Amino acid sequence: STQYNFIIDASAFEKGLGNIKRWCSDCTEAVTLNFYIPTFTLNELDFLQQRRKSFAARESLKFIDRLDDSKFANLKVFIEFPEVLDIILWSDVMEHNDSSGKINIAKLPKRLKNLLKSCIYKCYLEGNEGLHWFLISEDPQIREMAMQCNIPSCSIVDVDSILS
Repeated sequence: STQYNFIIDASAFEKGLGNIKRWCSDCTEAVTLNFYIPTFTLNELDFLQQRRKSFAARESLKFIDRLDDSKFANLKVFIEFPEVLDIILWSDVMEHNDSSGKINIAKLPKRLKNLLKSCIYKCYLEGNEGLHWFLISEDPQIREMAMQCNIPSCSIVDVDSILS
């Protein structure tokens, strides 16, 4: 039996909602899925739905509500408690940052710093639970900052190849 543990960003939902729904309905006793939805994702999908009139972002938020309300077979979903961001230390993110990396992590906008806090919390800190986590994203800036902080990431196509 295997379990995949994913942290899913907003761009993954906006660009790959149809793919994610298929993973959720095709998972079996042999392959179970375990999702963590950070505060970044909820806030960014709300921004996309309101400010960009994104149909896919609006549908993604409704799908996340369905996931959190209903108990799907072989699927676990956890929505981040926003107060966790005030407990996670920025110094714990900096301890995983490659200092030779070209991105100035300390100068990123607050919403991206908090996405990094959520990822580090799962990959390395109290949110780990003895599991191996991957970040799913369709945003190059996010994948590049995640790689500099040793957070493994995958595109929608990467996951589709691992699950097929």
